[PDB]
Order: sequence, then structure tokens, then C-alpha cells
Amino acid sequence: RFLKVKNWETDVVLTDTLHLKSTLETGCTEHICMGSIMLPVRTKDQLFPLAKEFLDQYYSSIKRFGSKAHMDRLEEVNKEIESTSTYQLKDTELIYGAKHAWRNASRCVGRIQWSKLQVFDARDCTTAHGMFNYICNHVKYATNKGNLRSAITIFPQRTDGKHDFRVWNSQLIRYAGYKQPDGSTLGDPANVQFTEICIQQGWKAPRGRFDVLPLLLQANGNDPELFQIPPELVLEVPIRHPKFDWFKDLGLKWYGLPAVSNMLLEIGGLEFSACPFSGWYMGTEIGVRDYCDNSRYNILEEVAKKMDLDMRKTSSLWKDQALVEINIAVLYSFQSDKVTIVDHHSATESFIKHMENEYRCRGGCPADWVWIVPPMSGSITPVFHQEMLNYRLTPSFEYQPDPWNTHVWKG
Amino acid sequence: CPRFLKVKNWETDVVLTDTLHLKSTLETGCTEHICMGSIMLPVRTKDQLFPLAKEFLDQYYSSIKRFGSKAHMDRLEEVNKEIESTSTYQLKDTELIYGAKHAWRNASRCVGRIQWSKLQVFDARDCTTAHGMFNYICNHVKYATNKGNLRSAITIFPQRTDGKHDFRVWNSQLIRYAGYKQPDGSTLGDPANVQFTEICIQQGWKAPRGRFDVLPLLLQANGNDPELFQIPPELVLEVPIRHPKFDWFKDLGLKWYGLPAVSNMLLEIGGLEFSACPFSGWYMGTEIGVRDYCDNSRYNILEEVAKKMDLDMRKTSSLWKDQALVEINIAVLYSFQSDKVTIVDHHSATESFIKHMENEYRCRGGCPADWVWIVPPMSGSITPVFHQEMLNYRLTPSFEYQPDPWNTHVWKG
Ligand code: HEM
Ligand code: HEM
Ligand SMILES: C[C@H](O)[C@H](O)[C@H]1CNc2nc(N)[nH]c(=O)c2N1
Ligand SMILES: C[C@H](O)[C@H](O)[C@H]1CNc2nc(N)[nH]c(=O)c2N1
Ligand SMILES: N=C(NO)NCCC[C@H](N)C(=O)O
Ligand SMILES: N=C(NO)NCCC[C@H](N)C(=O)O
Ligand SMILES: [Zn+2]
Repeated sequence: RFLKVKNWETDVVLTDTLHLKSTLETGCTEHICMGSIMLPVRTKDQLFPLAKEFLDQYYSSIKRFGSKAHMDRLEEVNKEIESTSTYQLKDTELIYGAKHAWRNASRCVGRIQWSKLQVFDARDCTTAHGMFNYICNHVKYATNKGNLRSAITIFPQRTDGKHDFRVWNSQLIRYAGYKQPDGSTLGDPANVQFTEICIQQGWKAPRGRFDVLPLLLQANGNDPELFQIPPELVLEVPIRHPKFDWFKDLGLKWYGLPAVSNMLLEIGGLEFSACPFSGWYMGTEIGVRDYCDNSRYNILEEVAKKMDLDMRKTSSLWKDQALVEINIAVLYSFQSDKVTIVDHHSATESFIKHMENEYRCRGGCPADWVWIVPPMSGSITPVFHQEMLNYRLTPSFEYQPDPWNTHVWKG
Repeated sequence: CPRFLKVKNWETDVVLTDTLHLKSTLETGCTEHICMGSIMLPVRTKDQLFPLAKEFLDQYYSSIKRFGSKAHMDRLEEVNKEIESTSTYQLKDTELIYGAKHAWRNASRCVGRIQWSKLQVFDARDCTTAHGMFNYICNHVKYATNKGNLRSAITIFPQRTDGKHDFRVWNSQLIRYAGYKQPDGSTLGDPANVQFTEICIQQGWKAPRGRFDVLPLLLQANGNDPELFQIPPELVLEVPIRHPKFDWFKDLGLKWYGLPAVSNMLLEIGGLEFSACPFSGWYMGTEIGVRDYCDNSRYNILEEVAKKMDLDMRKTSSLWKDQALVEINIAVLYSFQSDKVTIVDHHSATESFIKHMENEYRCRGGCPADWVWIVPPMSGSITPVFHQEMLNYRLTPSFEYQPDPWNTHVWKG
């Protein structure tokens, strides 16, 4: 019930007590560990304990636990749930709640930054055009000419579940994917389906390798509409290598702003179905995953060939050599254009420090080791050697179904 | 518990269905509210033993297509009588073999399990003394080594009786290098083995105090105090490590041994406990090139290698550590291959593991696997295992951790 975690490199032991505050399920049981599975409206009665759980932590955090201000608020919210079946967060509660969803994000290595989050309150939004305006402002604010700043933009909460706000895009900025008669895929194969939805809805696709996709925005449960982010708001970086002059001829670019837009933010039982957020990239995200996953841009072979490595045998480690070089190029390119990026060494040692702070001041830090350890050079990063406990704390970011599987089209 | 559990591979969209987990019996360290997936380490009664014996022998008899047979029923009767009368029982040779193979088949942290049915089992249950254990262990090493053409094997010493007469190998592996803490706080040799090296010295080993000294065997028989033995050097196959392009690599002075032989685990078969059960396969290169050489708390050669490569070491973002890592790993695979000693690279091993795992789902209904251990410690996502969802659970027979015997031994003196 009080749990120890060991770092096997430093022999440091931390004691976790925060896990006892954990509320929802992990996926696992006593008999079966599901640590590596990617994916393992509320009635009045459901809502009040959740509202209360949240307000208590809020009031505790501002050192007014058990105060009249505290008691006053619980009653006010109580009355409001009873009368209107939902409630509205104060701005202070909204900001605290968003910062804490990030703080509690077990899969995010960058949480040392958690309290420096710009929160844009878009709860007054009513239309998809409004949503477009809001999202452009977020993109421009967070991009900040390459000196990126963390931000989240929060659209109105779910009500009856028939008036949901949604960003159909999985990130605000991503590249199109197109199935070819050639049998192959042009662009990013992760986005084939979504691209096709855009086309069905009217988009005129350029049909290139790196077409920034349009926004498909859904307000108040209505049908989604298309918008193009002003090109001048989308900062992109051409990818070159500091030693290989041929690298630029591969014709690779990526975007500077990673902005997850398909998750659900839960605060105090309230569900914010449209809550796009952004920080900045860890290099491996692009260089290892986006570029080298076989089901993504899958570029290892092309690169290995230009390096003229021995590709006849796996044991020459040609894949490993090429992987490192692709990742060097990513970091060098972002750095040279002054676009914020963090390498996996820097990011993981910051995370270990954050864990130690969180253990010290909070009693723990939920972490998913499977996601936190980078997808290259794992054991030469400190997090590989760190035992971590994964559990679910609220406020939280949650996965939610892709809206086209569920949207009841009006036509 | 749900009858069916699905696992998906996110590279291929292949979905597999696990039913085998229903035969899982012991616990994980996980609860409904906590996942302890990344945590390293989270005598029996007559009553406790009957059912464990029974479960096992039903599995054994089922596997040989003789389930429910008179032979099956006689054998159950015989074991039941043996347990009631003697408090324990003895396995038949065929059952010991099947047992050991299955402990390997069920080892969720082993990526080499495509090999599980090809295992040489050495029955050392007639062993009574530490000199006897030395001789069994020498034979295992020579057989397994096979002049570089490595053969998987296990040597099984007598099972636990009352817990006061345990056979133990005090070494963590049959072959490993000494570590020596210096008065200045540096370590000469392998820091992982500093504690065991001090024990050996105390027991009377005359340490050469070099960087790669093969440790002596420290063997406990029948609950007696451990005794020291030197493995004949002619039996210890080692590989000097060089790089195919960097002729300075050899002057690092690195080598390693060819035979990885875990010697400190406990093998459970039908409720019986084999506390001494050294087993060996062959190396996947990363064990040596990533962990043994490059962990900060092991040989820690990254800086020295990067220095000789003249990488830019002022900023992590040059990925100099990463670049040196790959070159060290090329060198390990190249050196072993050049000397004709079996080694597998992490690409080939993981590809084979995924093939093995698919086959096990079809023919067996499952394959328990611990992702944290199965994914290699470099280049994780360019191996297929990274993209494969895994279910980790405990099947018996099993290999299990046990405390270090120096923490528990009652010294006779
Ligand atoms: C500030 C710099 C940040 C860095 C360096 C960072 C780093 C990362 C990385 C490397 C991942 C793994 C993503 C993947 O593998 O696809 C991740 C996931 C995640 N992060 Fe962050 N992050 C940052 C900002 C944020 C912010 C601002 C939030 C929320 C406001 C956040 C919440 C999350 C969540 C909820 C996940 C899991 C997403 C999923 O399951 O797909 N992160 N983070
Ligand atoms: C034949 C070639 C083999 C290969 C390539 C192989 C591969 C591996 C690797 C890479 C690990 C992780 C070790 C570490 O990170 O320290 C491992 C662990 C393990 N393997 Fe194997 N193995 C082989 C043979 C065997 C055999 C013959 C057995 C038993 C008969 C076995 C049972 C185990 C067990 C119980 C573990 C967990 C060890 C621990 O928890 O410290 N392996 N294997
Ligand atoms: C199956 C397994 O969960 C999957 O491949 C995971 C592995 N760890 C991850 N880690 C991060 N950061 N991002 C991911 O997408 C993955 N995917
Ligand atoms: C804390 C974490 O479990 C620990 O460092 C693990 C990680 N995965 C591993 N994987 C393998 N194969 N071998 C190990 O020793 C480790 N150690
Ligand atoms: N660093 C972040 N967010 O701030 N990553 C968000 C997910 C991005 C996704 N991994 C990609 O490579 O596009
Ligand atoms: N492949 C095996 N056995 O066959 N590994 C056993 C553990 C070896 C340990 N990882 C080492 O590097 O010494
Ligand atoms: Zn688990």
C-alpha cells in the first residue's frame, strides 16, 4: 500500500503514496499485466462526487481547505448540478485543472514544464469559424517565431453529448496521406483515412508528400467544416545533415508545432472534448517514429543506401547507423533554424529530476515506462533504469473515439 | 476473467487472441489500480504440493497425448502416495526434461524462446557434494560451448527438501568477471560483481586484480558452506573485441566470454523447487554491447569510445553517445562472428521472437511476454517487438528469482 521504486543505476529509492489517490482502472489485474497495450454523459449522481473530489484538491492547493470559501463553493456547485444537471468551472479552477491534467499525464516525458502552460479559455465559442479563429491564435501564440511556448485552448464542455465540440484532426498540424494505384502510399500513411474524409467533404488535395492538412472543425454537435490554417502560421523546417550534403536531396521537412487535438480533458467530472494542446518536440518523435516506422514515412532504406552501408546483413547494424544519422539531422536542422526542440538525453534527465521533485513535494509521479523510455538508445537514457508506477489521476487527458465513427451526420 | 484477450501489432494491424492467460495462477504485482510493469523484483506443505503436482502431471500427460490413461492415473496415484509418505516426490526423467523446457517456454522475459524445444537437460540429481557440482558444471560448459558452436543446456541439481539442505550456485552466472572497489572509489573490472568478488576473496580466492578476471565458482551442496573452484581456463571461451573499420578499437583492451550462463535462478516444476539450475544459451549482442559495456554502472566505455571517434561531445544533441553505441555494437557482433562463436543481433532475434509468438498464439492460445524486457536497449522502435502489444502472466513450470544465498545462508563454519 506504500510502494517503493528503485533506480537501478543510482540505487535511489523513492516511496510512492500518491497512487492511493488513484481512482480509475489501469487495465491490468492481479493475474495479467497489460502495461504495453496502447488502449486497454455523467448523471447528477456521478457528477457531484467528481466535482467535490476536484474542488477539494483545488482548495487544498491554495491552502484554503475546509474554509468557508471552500464550503461555499461546494454548495454552490451542488445547487447548480441539481438545478442544471451540470456546472461551470471558475477561470481559476479551469487553469488549475488543465495544468494538472498535464501534471498527471503518465505518458508525457516533458512534464517538468507542467506549471508553465498558457490556458486559452474558449468556452464562449459557438461556431466552427470561431474555432478556426481560436486555433489560429493558439498556433501563432505557441509557435512564437520558433521560440515555442506551451498552450492549450479549451472549447465548451460536453452537455447532452449531442452538441459536442470536436477537432476531427488528430493534431492541428499534420501531413496528408494518399493511397496510390501504384499500391503505395504518398505522404503520411497515418493520415490516409482522415485525408479521405477531408476530400469527401470538399477539400482539394494538392497530392504531394507533405501537404499540411486542413482543419475539420465541429461546433455544438453540428457537421464539421473545413478551414486552411494560414500557411504563414505553419512553421516548417527543411531537414539537412551537418556532414552529409546529400541529405537535403531526400526532400524532407517537418513542422515545428506538435499539437495533439483529438483527446478529451476531464476536470471535476466535466468533459472537454475539444482541447488541443501543444509543447515542443523531442527529436526522436520525428526522427525515429515519424520518419522510420515502417508504417510511416519509412525512410531507413533510402537513407542507408545514400550512406552506402552494407545492407546485405542485419548484423552490420546498417539500420542503427542510419537511424542515428537521421536523428542527428533532425536536431541540427531545428536548432539551426532556431525552432525549439529537445533531444532524448536532455528530455529524459529533465524527467528524472521532475520525478524526484514530484516524489518530494507530492508523494509520487505516475509514469508509463513503455511510453517514457525513448524509441532509440533506451538504456543510455536514465529513465530506462528507473522503476515507475503507472496509475490514473484526475484531472486527466483521455483518449476518445474518432468522431466519424460516431457522428450522426445531418446532411 | 474474460475468456478472450486481444493483442494488436500496430505496424501490421495483426490481432491475436489470448486464452492461455486463463491457466495463469500466480500474481503479477499489478492491481486494478496500479501497473507495476517496469518493476524489476516485485518450504512447501503436503497439502500445498498435491495440487501443484497434479496440475503439472495433467499438463505433462496431456502433452504426450496420454491424458486420462491408466499410465496417467497410476502416476498420479504413485505421486500422491509418495507425497503423503515422504512429504515430497521425485520427478521421472522424462518429466524433468519436459519441465525444464517449459520453464523456458513460459519465461516471459526471454526473447530467445523460439529455441525452447531444443534444450539439453543434464540431470544432476544424484549430486551430493560441491566437488561433484564443479564436475557437472565443467561438463555443461564444455558441452554448451562446443568450440564456439553454442548449444543450449541446463544442469539440474537436487531439489529443495527442508530448506536447510539447499544446493546453490553463488555465482550469478557460471562465467563472469570480477569487480574490485578501489580505495579512491573507482572500480576495476565489472562493478556488477564487486559484492560477490569480495566474498570470493574472503573465502580464499587469490584475485589477479585485473579488468577481466574470470571469477571462481562458489558452490554450495546439501546446505553446507560453499566451496571455491577455478573453472579450467581451457574451458572458458573468450572473444577479443575489435571493430571492422576502426583499427584503434582493439587497443581499448576489451574482450568478453562467449557463454552466457545464468546460475542464480530457481526452477519450479510440479511444486518442486530446484534452487541450483544453471542454464545457458547464446548472447544477443546488445546484452554485451549496450548493457555490459555502456551502462554507467558497468564497464561504462561510452566516453572513451566517443573520444577516440572524435565525436562532438560538448552537447548531447550531437548524439555522440548514440553514435558510439552503434559502433561498439557493430564491434561485438563482428568480433564474435569472426571467431565463429554463436551470437544473434537484435534485429534477427526480435524478428524470430515475433514469429515464435504468433505460432504460440495459434498452437497454444498464448505467449506470456514482458515488453519492458523483450524490447532491446538500443534502437527499440526499429525492431518489430516495440510495435507488438504483449500480455505478461505467470505460467508454471517457471524460472523465478531467489535471494542471494549470502543473505540467507546459515554458516556451519
Ligand atoms: C513542453 C514540452 C513537451 C514535451 C517535450 C513533451 C513530450 C512528450 C512526448 C515525447 C510524448 C510521447 C508522444 C508520442 O509518443 O506520441 C508525450 C505525450 C503526451 N503528452 Fe507531452 N510533451 C510536452 C508538452 C505537453 C503538454 C503541453 C501537454 C498537455 C497540456 C502534454 C500532455 C501529453 C499527453 C496527454 C501525452 C500522451 C498523448 C498520447 O497518449 O498520444 N504534453 N509528451
Ligand atoms: C538460446 C539463446 C537465448 C537467447 C538469445 C536468449 C535471450 C535472452 C535475453 C536477451 C534475455 C534478457 C537478459 C538480460 O537482459 O539480462 C533473456 C532472459 C532470460 N532468458 Fe533467455 N535466451 C536464450 C536462452 C535461454 C535459455 C536456454 C533459457 C532457459 C533454459 C532462458 C531463460 C531466460 C530467463 C529465465 C530470462 C530472465 C533472466 C532474468 O530475469 O534475469 N534463456 N534471454
Ligand atoms: C505496443 C506498444 O504499446 C506501442 O508500440 C507503444 C510503445 N511505446 C510508445 N512510446 C511512445 N512514446 N509513443 C508510442 O506511440 C509508443 N507506442
Ligand atoms: C526499471 C527497468 O525495469 C529496468 O531498468 C529493466 C528495463 N528492461 C530490461 N530489459 C532487459 N532485457 N534486461 C534488463 O535488465 C532490463 N532492466
Ligand atoms: N512533444 C509533443 N507534444 O508537445 N508531442 C505530441 C505528439 C507528437 C507526435 N509524437 C509526432 O511525432 O507528431
Ligand atoms: N542470452 C542469455 N542467456 O542465453 N543471457 C543471459 C543473461 C546475460 C547477461 N545479460 C549478460 O549480458 O551477461
Ligand atoms: Zn501491469
